[PDB]
Amino acid sequence: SKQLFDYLIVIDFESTCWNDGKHHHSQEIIEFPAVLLNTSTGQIDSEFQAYVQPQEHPILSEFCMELTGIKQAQVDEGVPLKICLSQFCKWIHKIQQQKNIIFATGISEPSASEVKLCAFVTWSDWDLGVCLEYECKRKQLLKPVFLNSWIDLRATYKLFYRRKPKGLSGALQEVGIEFSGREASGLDASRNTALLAWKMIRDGCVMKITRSL
Amino acid sequence: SKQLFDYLIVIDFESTCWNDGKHHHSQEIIEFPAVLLNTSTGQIDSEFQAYVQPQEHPILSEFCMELTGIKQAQVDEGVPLKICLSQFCKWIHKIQQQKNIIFATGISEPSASEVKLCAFVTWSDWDLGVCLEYECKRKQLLKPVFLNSWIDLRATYKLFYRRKPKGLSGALQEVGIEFSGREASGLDASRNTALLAWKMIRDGCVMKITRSLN
Ligand SMILES: Nc1ncnc2c1ncn2[C@@H]1O[C@H](COP(=O)(O)O)[C@@H](O)[C@H]1O
Ligand SMILES: [Mn+2]
Repeated sequence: SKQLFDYLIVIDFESTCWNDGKHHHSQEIIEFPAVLLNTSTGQIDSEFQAYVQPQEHPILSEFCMELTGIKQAQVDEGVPLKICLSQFCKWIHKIQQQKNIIFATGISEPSASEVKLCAFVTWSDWDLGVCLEYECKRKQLLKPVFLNSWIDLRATYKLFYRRKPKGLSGALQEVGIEFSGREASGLDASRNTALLAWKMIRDGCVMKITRSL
Repeated sequence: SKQLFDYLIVIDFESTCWNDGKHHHSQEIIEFPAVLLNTSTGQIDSEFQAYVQPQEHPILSEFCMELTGIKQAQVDEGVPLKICLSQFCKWIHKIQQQKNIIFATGISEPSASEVKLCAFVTWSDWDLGVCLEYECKRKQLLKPVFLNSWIDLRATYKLFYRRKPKGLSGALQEVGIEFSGREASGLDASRNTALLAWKMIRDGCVMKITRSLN
């Protein structure tokens, strides 16, 4: 089948988290990874990664550092979220000078010309729908407008294969991709989600937008 | 100091929750509590509480029942969110007939009216800004329009005392208010949040609106 988007940008945020009985409502991004997937060659053409220095809870709990694999010295070495969106936009602008990529709000037909369509792919509506949305509203930051529509890969998986997977790891195993060990985080989790997305593309899945704000 | 609002309605929603890493599910309100605080006498003149039956994930996780203290028999005995918003509006309408309450930021006529102004008070912008907002848009429910502006008591606390509190429990402790038992949730967290507001009122804090959505 012919794909609608010529590129996919896969994002899997890591955030502050605790397991200690207390009542936490807000979470802060601590890692911003993204991989540019080529939906016709299956290769990763570019990558972005930044460590976000949390402001509201600057000290990572032991549970968080164990779960995400991020060490305190890395978020201490990182930039605040506002500077992180700036670097992410410069990266988005760089792959546009290189790949001639545009973000369109409602595509009905694939490109037949020199332009290349692109969309963001997440494993859930949590990254761009809850995490970055509430934090941008809470910190009153200017959120890039192209991050308001994305592809929920989990919903796409549930409908293309007609089965509920046991997480992102369970999804990879059910299609023959067997990986063992600790749960991957950050950029490594983004690469694995892109590996899943590319496998679904080869199986005949047409990636379409699932959420709009 | 003279207060702007004669009554405050304090809300502390409880919702389904999990703590298991990159496994994010949708969350649904499971308790809708509210206490009517009298900002001149410091007393609670009325209370509202309802247990909400979650539809997308009806079975409370062990982590959720541990954190909130809410048992499964209570949410199975409760009503869905749509019916709960209906009951909450009936309560708001009852306390307006009773207390002569309107929800308005200011009276423009000179004081020829015994009418009483009211505002909603929550700990952080999460209750009415994230919890009830995102769930109403996802379930395509009609959210009461008076729930679009509220007082963020934590922001009011950070500015009135010039210190960052470690949650509602940490905030109450710094002013001497010590409670025993498990971390309060739902109606008990609503009563204690109203106690904090009354402490701030007695210390001379004028409660103002902090967040608006309309
Ligand atoms: N540590 C936490 N992890 C995940 N969710 C939480 C945590 N603490 C509180 N919540 C959620 O926040 C809601 C409100 O709790 P409270 O802050 O006590 O009013 C709870 O019902 C949970 O859904
Ligand atoms: Mn709360």
